[PDB]
Amino acid sequence: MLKKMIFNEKGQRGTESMINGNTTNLREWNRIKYSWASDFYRTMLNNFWIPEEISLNEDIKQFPYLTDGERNAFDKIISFLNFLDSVQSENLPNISRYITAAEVSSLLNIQTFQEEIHAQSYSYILDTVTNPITRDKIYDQWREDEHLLERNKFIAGIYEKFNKEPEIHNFLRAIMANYILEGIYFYSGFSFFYTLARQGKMTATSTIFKYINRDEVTHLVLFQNIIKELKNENSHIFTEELEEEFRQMMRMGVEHEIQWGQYVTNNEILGLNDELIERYIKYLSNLRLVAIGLKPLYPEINKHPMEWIDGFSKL
Amino acid sequence: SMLKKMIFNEKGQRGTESMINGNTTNLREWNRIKYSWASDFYRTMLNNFWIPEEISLNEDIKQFPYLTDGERNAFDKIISFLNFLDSVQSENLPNISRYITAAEVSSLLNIQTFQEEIHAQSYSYILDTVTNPITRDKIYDQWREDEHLLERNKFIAGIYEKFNKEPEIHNFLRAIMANYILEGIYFYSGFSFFYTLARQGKMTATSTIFKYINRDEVTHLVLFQNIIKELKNENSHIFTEELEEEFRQMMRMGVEHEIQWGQYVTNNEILGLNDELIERYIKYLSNLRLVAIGLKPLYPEINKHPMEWIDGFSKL
Ligand SMILES: [Fe+3]
Ligand SMILES: [Fe+3]
Ligand SMILES: [Fe+3]
Ligand SMILES: [Fe+3]
Repeated sequence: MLKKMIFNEKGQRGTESMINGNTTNLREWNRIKYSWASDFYRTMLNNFWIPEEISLNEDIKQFPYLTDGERNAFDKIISFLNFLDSVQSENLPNISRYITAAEVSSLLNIQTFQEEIHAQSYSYILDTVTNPITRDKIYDQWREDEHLLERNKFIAGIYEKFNKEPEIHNFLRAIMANYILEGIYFYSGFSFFYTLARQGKMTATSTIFKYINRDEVTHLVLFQNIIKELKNENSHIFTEELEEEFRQMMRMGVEHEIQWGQYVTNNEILGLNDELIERYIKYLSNLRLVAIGLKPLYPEINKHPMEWIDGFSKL
Repeated sequence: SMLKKMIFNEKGQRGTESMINGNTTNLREWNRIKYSWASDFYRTMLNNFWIPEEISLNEDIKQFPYLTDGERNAFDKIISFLNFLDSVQSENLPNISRYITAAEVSSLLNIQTFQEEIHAQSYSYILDTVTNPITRDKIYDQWREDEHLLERNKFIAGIYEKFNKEPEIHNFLRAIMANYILEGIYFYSGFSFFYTLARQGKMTATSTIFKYINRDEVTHLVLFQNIIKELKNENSHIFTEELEEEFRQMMRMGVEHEIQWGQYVTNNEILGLNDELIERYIKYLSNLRLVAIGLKPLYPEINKHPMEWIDGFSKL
């Protein structure tokens, strides 16, 4: 696979295909192929927010009173989410460079900016509610927790395979990895912060995560639609065995997130337990797979186990 | 012979070591940064956020059909050129950014890239609102019709593409200087056209959009000024006497190109602009730009601002 030119004077007008298309790379929003890119552009700019405009005065008073189990989950989760948002910052540009639909490149560039904002919001949280030494030991949790380090190497390793060897399948699994990250790893993290805010603790950082959650919904639909155009335009490489690979990347990611959520809560967070964490992640994976036309892994789990989250998460 | 950074580098150190070639993890940790000026730039950039479609063009819709042939000739060529500029900025910035080893600087370049996408869209919004689809597409395609416009485009894209395909440190620095020129010279020339129209009462809301773009451009300028200053300090063996002179010459040719383009599209038919005033304005700007990165001016004999009214006019 080779990367685009900066400007291709031999390109044709408009957008021809998602990948491998003969494009100029010019931004011409009234000459686009995918209808849907126009309404995502609009929705994404209207969702703009600045983390520092959200006051944390009451969370400053509550942070010293979290139990040691609640602090244990907070530190390891917020450090992991900061890792996710930073590898997205670095890899999204990587993916956009082979995408030949300028209107899609534009949306990934908006997405990249939004990730930077997310990562910054964690710096704002940690620097405001605690002192510098505690802030730095939360940032460095991966240096002292063997389990967290190996999640980082695993997730970064999929993206890194395409960074060093740009082949179609590698690109293709890289796209799926993004999707899994967006729709599974982050939604687990959100439910922790909503469950503490539901009990009255750290209310304001939970507000910040509802803004992050709102952006994440657009990131999910962006990749959902990216996968389906790619299948529509390359149906010979979307074989029965390639689609099974995606299902299995997803199973493997489910398992990791479940094992991870149980490890940092350690039956010391009131309102979550190991069984509820298991059925929530599996249920979410059923929704994510059908949205891209794949059969669910857990056909027996059809009811939402934590229905209160969807009303709570909205602004 | 530069080398691309990893997605995540487990063996990196905490904080930022250098601009390029540093042992970084790529993690975003805003309270552990080396370039303290990065913080304020983040803040400023975010507070400058705007949405092009929120500015009404209702007055420009009625005025567009009564522009002179000479005004339309200039309007069509300039806005198609500026759309090319922002488009290549949107494509090239991430290529530069991926070699930068200071995460706090990479954050800023990503914000820049996002702002460039908004700029390019602004242009779609103007053209789709003030005229009909067939005229709109003709303005988009003006580079397919006008050989001068095409060669300019190839020239500008070629500097970036020589790094894109050959990642070496000299190609990298020449590309950085190219960016600086693009933003501090080519764009400033385009702005003076739309302000000159609006000063006469024509296309006033189009000019309001360009003030927002101008505002963002100032921040992009200062960003590149600081990136260059730090690269000089940390790579002094590469920044020879001779390479600084090659930067001065890059600016010379950019100045020459922009004057001849400004003169070509206006053709002495835009009231309030003339060939000598365009000459003097571009040269005056290059003196400021070169000074700002510690280099001697090319045109020291042009010391007073030849179009002073622009500074107050461009403000919001
Ligand atoms: Fe995010
Ligand atoms: Fe995201
Ligand atoms: Fe711009
Ligand atoms: Fe710019």
